[PDB]
Amino acid sequence: SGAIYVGNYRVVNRHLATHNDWANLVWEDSSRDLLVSSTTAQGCDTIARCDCQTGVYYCSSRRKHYPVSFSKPSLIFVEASEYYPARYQSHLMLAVGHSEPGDCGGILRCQHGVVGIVSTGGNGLVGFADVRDLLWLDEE
Ligand SMILES: CC(C)(C)c1ccccc1NC(=O)N1CCC[C@H](C(N)=O)C1
Ligand SMILES: [Zn+2]
Repeated sequence: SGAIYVGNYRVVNRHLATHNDWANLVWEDSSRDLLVSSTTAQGCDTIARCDCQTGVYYCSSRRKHYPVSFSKPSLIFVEASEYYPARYQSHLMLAVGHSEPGDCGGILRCQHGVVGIVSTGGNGLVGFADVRDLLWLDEE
């Protein structure tokens, strides 16, 4: 589990969104595994607006933050799961790192701010849903 809290927005994995998230919906995209809901309190996270391909992510199944090198956002095949049919997931970045299903939502960050959240895993790989192109998260 986990979320990004920027401005009056809460950014979560679409597959882990709550009923309250759906009842306060701002935007959602199944192809990216992202959902954004509105919040009453202002958040403290800032979004990175950069070209970094190195950073640090939080792994809840180890209670540890790991440095990683990750690929640029791309269209990657994600096999059918308990949450989606077999499809291509867009804006996904891959790295070598530990992950388990419950690790989804952990933040990936660089020196500029939050880059994305854990969205896929298994086999010693971890995939992150990029949020750096979502410029509207910085306003309203
Ligand atoms: C062993 C699995 C379950 C693959 C796994 C292991 C470790 C971490 C996560 C996951 N889960 C996963 O990658 N899925 C299921 C949830 C939705 C994901 C998506 N964005 O389409 C794809
Ligand atoms: Zn950066």
